[PDB]
Amino acid sequence: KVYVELQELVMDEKNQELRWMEAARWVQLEENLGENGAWGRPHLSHLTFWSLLELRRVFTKGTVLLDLQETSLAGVANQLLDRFIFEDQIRPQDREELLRALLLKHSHAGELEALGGVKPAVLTRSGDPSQPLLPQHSSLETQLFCEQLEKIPPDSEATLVLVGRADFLEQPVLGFVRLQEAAELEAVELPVPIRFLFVLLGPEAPHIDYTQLGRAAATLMSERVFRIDAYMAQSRGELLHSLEGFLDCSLVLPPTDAPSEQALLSLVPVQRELLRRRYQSSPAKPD
Amino acid sequence: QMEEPAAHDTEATATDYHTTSHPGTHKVYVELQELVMDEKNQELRWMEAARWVQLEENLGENGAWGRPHLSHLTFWSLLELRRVFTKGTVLLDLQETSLAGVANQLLDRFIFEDQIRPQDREELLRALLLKHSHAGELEALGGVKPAVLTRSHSSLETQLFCEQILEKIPPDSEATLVLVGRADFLEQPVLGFVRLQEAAELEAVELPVPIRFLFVLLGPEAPHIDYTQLGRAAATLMSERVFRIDAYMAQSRGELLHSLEGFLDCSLVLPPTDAPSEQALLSLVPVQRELLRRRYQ
Repeated sequence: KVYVELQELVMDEKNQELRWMEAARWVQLEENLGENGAWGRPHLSHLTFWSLLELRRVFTKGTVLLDLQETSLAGVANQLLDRFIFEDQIRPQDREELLRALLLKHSHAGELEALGGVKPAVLTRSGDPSQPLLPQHSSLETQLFCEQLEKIPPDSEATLVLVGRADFLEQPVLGFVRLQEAAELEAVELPVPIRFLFVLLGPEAPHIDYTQLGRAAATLMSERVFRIDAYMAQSRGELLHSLEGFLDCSLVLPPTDAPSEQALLSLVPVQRELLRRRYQSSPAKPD
Repeated sequence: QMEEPAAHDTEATATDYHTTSHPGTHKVYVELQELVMDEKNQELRWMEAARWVQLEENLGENGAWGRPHLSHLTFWSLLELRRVFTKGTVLLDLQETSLAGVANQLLDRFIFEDQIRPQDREELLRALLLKHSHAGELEALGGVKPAVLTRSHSSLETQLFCEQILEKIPPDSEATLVLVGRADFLEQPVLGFVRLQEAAELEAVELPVPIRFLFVLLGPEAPHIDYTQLGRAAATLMSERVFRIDAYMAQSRGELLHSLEGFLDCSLVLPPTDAPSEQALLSLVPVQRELLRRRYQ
């Protein structure tokens, strides 16, 4: 089991300065950070349909930097932006703004009360942050679990997931990085080296909630089959195949007007069969 | 004649056909039928595969219905259902009383919308007007195997629920028929959605309740397209109250697409998790309750 941290590009209220603030963390269970400043109860990760659809869409044409010889957030950011421009994911005029955004201060829960709280933020063409234009949706996880680290193994490696909204982008863009040597970065406070980096940038678009996109990416990284495939991935095709299997073994629950546990517990064999299908291909065995 | 006009995408007089009758509230019975071949005669026929009353029952390969279960969907089923519904062909308030009339009007609209070629129409009409057999006749037919329509592994639900009606159906209930088949001569998958002007007892397809809606899902073998799962997704869509209300009140394809997108907004995905099954399922109860808090208000 590994540690996955999700940070969202947000702006504070006391200075109106945009920075990175952690929104959720995974050590095989998901925890979320509330507006009060404390972590909610741990819970199993549940994903929206649109988050997984968009994650697949941005992954299929995603920019992958496997076995990258970088040991700094600045170096990873520079290499990722160069490969973004190389693959026509972004434009060369966007590089300066995206580099300024990626290297911003990464804040954590211990300084949320030191600030005046954080607000959703969109990175604008200039050096100033704007406010989102689309209607806001308060996170389901924060409403359900928040309104109320010793399990990290000593020989584990971390994953950092960065989600940000920048209106000066034609399309959402996914950047996946696997470092050659797991290194500790200034972004992550916990003394665990980072092996993987997820970077999700894009403009405001319908059916795309970047917090849920980062939740889907972090849940994918927290899955053992995909993580083992990600360590062994030599190309974007293998990661895509692992994502396809992850979606193959997913279970979609439609809305209903009369939910009951007796009907829901009838899906126990389906969940068991999907888990068995997921683990039949991996070297690992279900825990 | 010499002229071969192209379809004109115009809805300038669409509101001239929007009825002023407020639709009534009906509970739904959904039946999924699949295009199959029987070993006794090698005859193509439509066979009942699953039905929806309150839960889902699937028909096993013994002619007996399986355990009732909650309707789970695959991710690919909903993705491809949205894809084919975006380009879907709709016939809303269709004044037909036979399956032949519905099929002919649907194929005419298919050709008008360039969904199928004019050389596909006769074979599709033959397929849609085949015999619709039901579970009682399965023993007399000596089994049934899936078939693919030509121009000339077992399913998860059966594996997990089938290996081992009129009392339940509410009185003022109308039927939804979902027809699913594979046609190797089609270029792309096509969706047909039909809401009849009034419910009808089609002599071609006898059902416990009159048919109001028809789902037609045909297409070739394409990746990530399981037509049985696509039919199950359409049936679960019709079984849900909000989409059913919108489908009764829909006047264009856009309203149906908006309802389907809201349905997907309120859909929750459980990833493959290593947790025990009962805890993994029961973790979905408060999340789904908070997600559906405003949908049914």
